[PDB]
Amino acid sequence: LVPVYIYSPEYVSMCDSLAKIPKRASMVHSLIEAYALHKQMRIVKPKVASMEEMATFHTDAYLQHLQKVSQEYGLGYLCPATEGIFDYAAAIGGATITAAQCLIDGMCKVAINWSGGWHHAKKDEASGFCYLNDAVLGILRLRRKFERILYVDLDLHHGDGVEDAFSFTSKVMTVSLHKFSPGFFPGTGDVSDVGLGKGRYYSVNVPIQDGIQDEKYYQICESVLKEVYQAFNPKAVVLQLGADTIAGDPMCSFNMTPVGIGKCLKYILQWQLATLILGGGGYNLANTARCWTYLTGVILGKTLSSEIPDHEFFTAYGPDYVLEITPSCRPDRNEPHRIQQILNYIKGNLKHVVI
Ligand SMILES: CN(C)c1ccc(C(=O)NCCCCCCC(=O)NO)cc1
Ligand SMILES: [K+]
Ligand SMILES: [K+]
Ligand SMILES: [Mn+2]
Repeated sequence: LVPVYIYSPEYVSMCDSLAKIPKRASMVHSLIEAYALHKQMRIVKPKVASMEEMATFHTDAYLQHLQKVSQEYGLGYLCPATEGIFDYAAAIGGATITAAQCLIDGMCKVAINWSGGWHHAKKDEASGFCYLNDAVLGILRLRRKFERILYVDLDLHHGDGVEDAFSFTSKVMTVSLHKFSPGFFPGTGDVSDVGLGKGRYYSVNVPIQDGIQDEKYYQICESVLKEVYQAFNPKAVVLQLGADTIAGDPMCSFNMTPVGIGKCLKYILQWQLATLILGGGGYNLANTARCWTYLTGVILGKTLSSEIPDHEFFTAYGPDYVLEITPSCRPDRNEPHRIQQILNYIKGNLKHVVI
């Protein structure tokens, strides 16, 4: 059946308020609409997460504080307590939950929430602009139906909050590809990070250096997810597709285009598992929309016109007004020997995973 697209006017207005990515949610949706892709999906209005829904992961003390400061726990430079942040958080939490529920009822095989992917938040602390971990909330919901969940995080940053939540269990494997460099947030996720306790070997991390491009990135991601699929035999997938890897992002780290990320998405989609799709970082707002629109076409098996259609944010796509993103000339700092070393470490780790 058709992919579920989580959307409502009210939800977009709320997400548009997020101080770090103002109007991004509108840019993404309206570009998707301009390409007419919403006509090929099923539109589902997200529900707002309740206190008890949020507490399936977050502590009651954290949530009540979140609510309080919202009225007027890690809430500093990166997570300042501004007005209404509790409600924005509940909205995005509720949207990802709703996408998880759609997948449970076999309503669809793919459900999309581009405004989710808040991977840094911990049970009792905001972190890295994330005030609530919607991905954790969605994974926990999927656990009602699906015995083993694979979480793949292709954001520029290590998916630490989701990894930490599931660090001690073998029911959820987390796989993050990310920049790993001294001084680079959040600082965790070296290849030696494999989880803890009964969850040992059920976290995978691929530390990557600046300048990686589509070919090498896909080679890495394919080699890893092939071994992971073979060992772990997931029954459902949650996929975080933060677009702060894309050439032209203020993070100025990776040198990806949406085509490379699309090949990673295609590879996952061929498994034909229930797959919950999330956004994440993405700070060149027009490139982020270009990326997730392209990825939405990949999901629908549609090839999109190169020319950006006229729509509300048309002027954001000047001077060239095309959907494709050109790589920068920044050096690729990934030595082939080091990448091979990393992949061999992971190959080894995954031999312990036996279902
Ligand atoms: C000089 N100075 C005072 C500072 C230096 C570095 C940071 C920083 O990197 N902070 C981390 C920003 C959060 C990054 C995570 C966002 C994301 O895209 N996650 O996926 C801040 C201030
Ligand atoms: K990541
Ligand atoms: K785990
Ligand atoms: Mn990021």
